[PDB]
Amino acid sequence: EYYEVFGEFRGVLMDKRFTKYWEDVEMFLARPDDLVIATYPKSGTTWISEVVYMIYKEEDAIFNRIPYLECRNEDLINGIKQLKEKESPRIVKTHLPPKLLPASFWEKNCKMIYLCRNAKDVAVSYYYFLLMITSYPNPKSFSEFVEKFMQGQVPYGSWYDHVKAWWEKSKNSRVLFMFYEDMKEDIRREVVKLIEFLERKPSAELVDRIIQHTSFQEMKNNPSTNYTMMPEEMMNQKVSPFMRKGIIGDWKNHFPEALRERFDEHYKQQMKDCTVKFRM
Amino acid sequence: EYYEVFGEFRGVLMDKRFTKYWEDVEMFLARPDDLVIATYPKSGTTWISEVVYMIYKEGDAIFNRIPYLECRNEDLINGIKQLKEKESPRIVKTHLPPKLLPASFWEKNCKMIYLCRNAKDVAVSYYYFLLMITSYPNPKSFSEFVEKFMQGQVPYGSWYDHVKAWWEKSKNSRVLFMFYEDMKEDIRREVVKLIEFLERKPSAELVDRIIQHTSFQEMKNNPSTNYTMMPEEMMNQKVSPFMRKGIIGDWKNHFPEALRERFDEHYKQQMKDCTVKFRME
Ligand SMILES: Nc1ncnc2c1ncn2[C@@H]1O[C@H](COP(=O)(O)O)[C@@H](OP(=O)(O)O)[C@H]1O
Ligand SMILES: Nc1ncnc2c1ncn2[C@@H]1O[C@H](COP(=O)(O)O)[C@@H](OP(=O)(O)O)[C@H]1O
Ligand SMILES: C[C@]12CC[C@@H]3c4ccc(O)cc4CC[C@H]3[C@@H]1CC[C@@H]2O
Ligand SMILES: C[C@]12CC[C@@H]3c4ccc(O)cc4CC[C@H]3[C@@H]1CC[C@@H]2O
Repeated sequence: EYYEVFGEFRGVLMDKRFTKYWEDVEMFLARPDDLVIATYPKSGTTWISEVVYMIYKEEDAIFNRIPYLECRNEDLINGIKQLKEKESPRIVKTHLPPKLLPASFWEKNCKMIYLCRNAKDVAVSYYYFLLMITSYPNPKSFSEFVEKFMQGQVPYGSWYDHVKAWWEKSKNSRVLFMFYEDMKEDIRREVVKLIEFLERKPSAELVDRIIQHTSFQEMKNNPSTNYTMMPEEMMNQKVSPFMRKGIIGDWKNHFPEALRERFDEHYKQQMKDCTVKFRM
Repeated sequence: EYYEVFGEFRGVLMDKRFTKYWEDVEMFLARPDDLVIATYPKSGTTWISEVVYMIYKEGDAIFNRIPYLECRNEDLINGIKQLKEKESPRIVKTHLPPKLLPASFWEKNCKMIYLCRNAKDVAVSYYYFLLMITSYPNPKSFSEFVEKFMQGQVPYGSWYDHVKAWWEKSKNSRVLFMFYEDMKEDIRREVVKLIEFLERKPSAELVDRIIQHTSFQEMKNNPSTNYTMMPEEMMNQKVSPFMRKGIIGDWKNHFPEALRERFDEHYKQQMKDCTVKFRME
């Protein structure tokens, strides 16, 4: 059952396998040069993760090169253990809201990159992800999933609270805030911005290489990034592939008119006092 | 389909996920002090693995403490990688027949322990294991599974060829040959023998600690050894538990009379000239 798999932890709905040993995450020891990549699920984490890795490097699965902090499935999968054995400088992936991130990261003043995507398109991507994950109950319908999304009753909680809290943290010059739609409409600009934030020289050669290797077509056929290195028993891509469409606007093919009006109205009430600038 | 999952490799039927990157196994680098624990599937590997580990520690999931050499599932599970990162002295688990084991192990003259169990009881245990593994097609019936077993058309091939080849290897004083039924009927004797082979003192305190910790009842309740640390999506124990019965003679509850006669007759022709001494039961 849905609520046998997921349960509220400190006001955030979470996969119980990731909170059973919460102590390991809360007491995590950060290093001054650690870099944190944070996102709400299905906002382009894999895309920006590969861009940053390439920058660091001017085959092994991406989930091995950049460990997923809080991911845990008893003794078979353990992100914390992977990080303890990782040589510096480490790149750390996470989907946690600011109130749940290990305090050591703030204490040590580590650099961080937060990426977001428009809410309607995130909901479409998340719906298919639940179908893909074998141990996650399939929603009875897209609409039923959207009602849960609006209530923040999906893994990692409310998208609204997630974006608002990370936007506030981005007041800090060491926390970079970025958008999926900006990477889609002006990739060269976003890559140069990332190279500069990480204190490196943006050369035409480096910038072109990254733009070339990180296209959706490129990443969909790279076994290291398309998640085919992860067993079908856990993630069945026969049901739905990880690199699905990679576009802006798929909400137009899933949201009936009545539902869209209610969602957009709800969005307004939620994001009233937030200054974040999403692309038109 | 059965043969979409399994394929013959150098005359041995194998899970294709374990042979896709065979080069990683063939070129494996052994160390002089490595210890190899080899068995045909479902013969008591987990039981003897825990006994040996306890000996090393003189009184974390078992698949992490003692890596399964050839086990591989793309980038999620990789026994070779685990071993490269393991501090010595390493304990290595494997289900491979002698002709498929990495040659480096023979070149370095490493010590090894081989364990076997009577064929009829192994077939019963193996049948339930296929039901347990989610990605393995469930046999249509026990009899159909037995026909495949007699033909060597099950993962890791012919049980007959496996036992005969390892028995020949045991001529070497550094390769110990043992039986599941001997551990069941005379555990203290078998434990003292293992402590001595690994060059340690079989004190009364030590022997007694091992015997109590490795009973079927204890291990069935120990999350480290009962394979509950492995996701149900891969191994569903709701279908059949890993620590199933742990007895001698369950074949009597599965083999119809007609089938048993044919199996035993076939066994005779396969093992006619083998001097191996199985226990009377
Ligand atoms: N190089 C790339 N360019 C564009 N979209 C990409 C991409 N790599 C991944 N994506 C998209 O990012 C989403 C997955 O996000 P995450 O990595 O956070 O889980 C998917 O969205 P869609 O389901 O809409 O296709 C996927 O197709
Ligand atoms: N401490 C113990 N004592 C007796 N049998 C044990 C045991 N631990 C495991 N077993 C048995 O060993 C078999 C599993 O073997 P392996 O470890 O090689 O996969 C199972 O046989 P059954 O299915 O007949 O019960 C299991 O119950
Ligand atoms: C860890 C699992 C595989 C990886 C899955 C994943 C992988 C990547 C990601 O960004 C989010 C998630 C959420 C659910 C995870 C799954 C829960 C059960 C499964 O074993
Ligand atoms: C590696 C798997 C889990 C562990 C299983 C195992 C575990 C222990 C063992 O002695 C043999 C086997 C054979 C099949 C394996 C399975 C094949 C698919 C699954 O992911």
